[PDB]
Amino acid sequence: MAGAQDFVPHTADLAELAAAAGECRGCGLYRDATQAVFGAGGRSARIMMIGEQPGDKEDLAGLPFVGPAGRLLDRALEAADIDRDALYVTNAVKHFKFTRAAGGKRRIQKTPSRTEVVACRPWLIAEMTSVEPDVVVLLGATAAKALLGNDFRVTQHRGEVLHVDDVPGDPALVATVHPSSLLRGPKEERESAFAGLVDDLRVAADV
Ligand code: SF4
Repeated sequence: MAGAQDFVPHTADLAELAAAAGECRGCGLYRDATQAVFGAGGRSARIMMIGEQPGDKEDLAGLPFVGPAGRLLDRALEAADIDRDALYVTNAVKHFKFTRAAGGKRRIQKTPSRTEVVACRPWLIAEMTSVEPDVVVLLGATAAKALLGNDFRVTQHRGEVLHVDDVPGDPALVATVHPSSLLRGPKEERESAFAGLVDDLRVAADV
């Protein structure tokens, strides 16, 4: 077995899966991170949302999407008329990957390698098989690539309803921008990008 696969227990119970992920050594990222950050939500959710990895705040909160990026996504979900009872939100990698600077106000997130994404993917498959979502929203390049291939380009397929035969349960897949990209740039570009994120979320909610 490769990566996290022998660390994943034979259960679909999300509490048991989350506990087991706390003991995962499927790649090196568990060493420096505070804790594993599993997904949040319930198995009745119809929409699954996948980001890249927990960030500085999530690493310590023990919860996904608790910082500025989470607040922007919340603003977008509200504008797309998506109830939070319908969501299961998680990340492609479950340990924060980072370095620090000397005068930074945060620990600096680093990009997971394809090896780490592939190593952690067993947790994502377990989450997908446990929740059985009707649609999976892929927030950013790392998450999209995790399920759609290392060559996939979000910018080229944003907001298209995709279906790949290798994904368990054949949910609809919708790739979109990662909310953290929307925190930067000119006001009108952020406003334009925010409306496009809402669009992609509305496509997913209409699956
Ligand atoms: S990032 Fe994923 S595969 Fe790597 S140790 Fe953490 S939970 Fe396991």
